[PDB]
Amino acid sequence: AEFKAGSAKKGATLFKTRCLQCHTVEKGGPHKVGPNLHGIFGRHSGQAEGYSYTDANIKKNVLWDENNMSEYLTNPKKYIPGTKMAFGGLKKEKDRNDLITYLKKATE
Ligand code: HEC
Repeated sequence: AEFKAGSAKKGATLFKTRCLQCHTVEKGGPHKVGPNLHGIFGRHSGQAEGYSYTDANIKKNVLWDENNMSEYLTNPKKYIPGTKMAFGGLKKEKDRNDLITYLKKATE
């Protein structure tokens, strides 16, 4: 809900242990069960090239920023009802700040 820059070093560890199973960050990177996240910030939802999203993620049409990403990551299924995933969220605010600090840089 209210992003504050944290530790990108801790964020990189959080990405490996909590996201990397389903996502990649690199430009041209592959889709896993979830879409490749290159260019995610400043783009509307459902637009990773070559990835087929649910109607819910497409219809949400959220312009990803650091704040709505933090709210989304707390509980994705609450933010986008209908989204399909075996992911429940990053409940700790410090974790979300660190993760997003790293992600903003890694997906640029
Ligand atoms: C697999 C069990 C997943 C984990 C762990 C995480 N995510 Fe995920 N994510 C997954 C799926 C299947 C999808 C698409 C869902 C759909 O409704 O089609 C997503 C989507 C995202 C998005 C939105 C992408 C977009 O709108 O273009 C983001 C921003 C995202 N996921 C980020 C993310 C992060 C940072 C994670 C670790 C905290 C993470 N997800 C976990 C599957 C899975």
